Amino acid sequence: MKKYTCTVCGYIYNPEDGDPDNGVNPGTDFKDIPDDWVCPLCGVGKDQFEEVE
Amino acid sequence: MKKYTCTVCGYIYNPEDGDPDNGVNPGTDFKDIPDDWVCPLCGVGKDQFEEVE
Amino acid sequence: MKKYTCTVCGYIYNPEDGDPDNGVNPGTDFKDIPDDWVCPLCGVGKDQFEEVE
Ligand SMILES: [Fe+3]
Ligand SMILES: [Fe+3]
Ligand SMILES: [Fe+3]
Repeated sequence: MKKYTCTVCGYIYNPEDGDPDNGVNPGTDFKDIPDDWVCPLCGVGKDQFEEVE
Repeated sequence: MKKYTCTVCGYIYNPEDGDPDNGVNPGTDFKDIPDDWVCPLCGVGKDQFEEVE
Repeated sequence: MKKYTCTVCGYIYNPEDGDPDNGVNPGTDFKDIPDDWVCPLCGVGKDQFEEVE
């Protein structure tokens, strides 16, 4: 599964790690993250993220 | 996947659209919506919804 | 699917029942519960739960 980066602040979503404190378990692909989740560091939505190719 | 209607207000849950602002992604069948979700328009629970046949 | 017990208070998570009022639908295995869920009775996190063998 691919990493995604927050293009506003640089946070990297790593699917192996998830974002458990916000209910995103390890192993969650970015597309499957609920669409109301926000960047943990900066608070922006998923639409400011981009895949890391 | 089937549409569901809120029998209190008439809102239609369309699985192709989801309810992303409340964390329900496009492609979520109604049964899989977390059971604490409420109608976005009127605030009632899932138990007031019915399948659109 | 296995039951899990809250080792702090004794609450039993039964996957057939879920915890619907907190968005955990019936049929959710414990591992798949979002990692920010807490014991409904006592408020502690998943890390204080143990499988019932
Ligand atoms: Fe960010
Ligand atoms: Fe409604
Ligand atoms: Fe407990």
